[PDB]
Amino acid sequence: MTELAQLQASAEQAAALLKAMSHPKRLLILCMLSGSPGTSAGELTRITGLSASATSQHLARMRDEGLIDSQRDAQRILYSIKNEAVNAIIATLKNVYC
Amino acid sequence: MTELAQLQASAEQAAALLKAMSHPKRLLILCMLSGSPGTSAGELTRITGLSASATSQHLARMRDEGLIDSQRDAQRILYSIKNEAVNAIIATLKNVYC
Repeated sequence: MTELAQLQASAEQAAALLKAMSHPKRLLILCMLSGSPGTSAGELTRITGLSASATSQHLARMRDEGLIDSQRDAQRILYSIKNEAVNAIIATLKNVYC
Repeated sequence: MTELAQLQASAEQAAALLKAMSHPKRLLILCMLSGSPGTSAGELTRITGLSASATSQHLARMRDEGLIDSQRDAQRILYSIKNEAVNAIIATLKNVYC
């Protein structure tokens, strides 16, 4: 009950975060962005081994869900982690799987 | 890149774990179960606000996904957290949202 009392008001938000992270290729992308100032789509396509279009869909959806944001200039678009909760969950997963 | 290198071989299992936890009522269940092994379906039903049947389906699925285990006798089935990664994620969600 203490634990439940702690977290229940935030349960739909937490579950939503976990759901948006619950795809292995989104984890790879979130891992590469974590701690990075701005990574391009082309770089993320290489690390995930997805098509460019799949990479771009993952990115467009992740931004709309509030996980990541993007910085644009005349030449390109770069992505970064927006939601610090993502970085917290990535560090835990590290501590679990290593 | 380091995060990517540590976790990438685990990303499919990591995603699966997050996906199994990515329901608000499943989070309340896992919170209630923290520290409190051997909890019955009827108590969990009462705290999720779900039907008895819906609770038991969530429980069966989380057991199948390795998150919880169960103990059964002639009278009742009781549930407890099995995967300590659950406790890790719960504790991070607490730090993030509380």
